[PDB]
Amino acid sequence: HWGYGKHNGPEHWHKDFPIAKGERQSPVDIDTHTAKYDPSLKPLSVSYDQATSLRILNNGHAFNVEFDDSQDKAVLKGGPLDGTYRLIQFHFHWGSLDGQGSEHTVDKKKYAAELHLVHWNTKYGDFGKAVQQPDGLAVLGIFLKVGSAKPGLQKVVDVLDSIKTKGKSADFTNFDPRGLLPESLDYWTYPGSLTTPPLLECVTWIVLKEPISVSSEQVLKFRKLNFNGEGEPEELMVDNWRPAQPLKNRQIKASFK
Ligand SMILES: Cc1cccc([N+](=O)[O-])c1
Ligand SMILES: [Zn+2]
Repeated sequence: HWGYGKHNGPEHWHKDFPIAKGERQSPVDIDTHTAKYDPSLKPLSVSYDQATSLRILNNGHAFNVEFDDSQDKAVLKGGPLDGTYRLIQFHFHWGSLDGQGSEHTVDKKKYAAELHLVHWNTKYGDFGKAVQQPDGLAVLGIFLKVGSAKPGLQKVVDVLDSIKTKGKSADFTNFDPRGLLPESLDYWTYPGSLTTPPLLECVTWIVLKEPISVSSEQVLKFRKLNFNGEGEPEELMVDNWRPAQPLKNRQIKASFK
């Protein structure tokens, strides 16, 4: 099945998921010179004070930190969005080296990693229904650069030993995702897709301009994870990013001057 090897990586996904060659695929390169400032965009409203993290899972593709999405406890609103979007999970994509790992790029620059906070539109009732709608999801994307440690990331890093292989989970309560945000909420936005199969074209992307800094040590621990299951040949979970896709007939809008 699909993955990030030579034989099963991004360049193969279209055979099982033909929407991979669609009109609104993600990620994309953000050309900062052609993204136009849209004064009609609102500030983003990130309301995570009541967020309830539950569990962390190695799904064989990344690790997901999962939230209780049975009520409006951690929600994204404003920005480009109409209505209310509930946080369901976050996860990262990262590289084998610090010079690649992000999905989105900025003027062709690749960051060491990218965080995706996934939210679904409450008007559709559940996640599964939301992903069938063009405005079903809002994903907040945050770039990671290697420098100073991110204190708020360390709780995630330190549990990764317990979910080394595919299918492992661990309790992961009381984690505050506010500690993963940069100072500024300036953003770019465009319509796109999930970046993993099934690649559904259901996402309003909100990509923050300001990266967070993580330490080398932190990212090294991501790279100790495994794609494989327990007692299978070890294959390090690295380079779990889809490259930039054609922009096609889209515009990327900037919230800032
Ligand atoms: C399959 C799946 C589920 C949730 C989120 C994404 N995504 O952001 O690409 C993909
Ligand atoms: Zn992602």
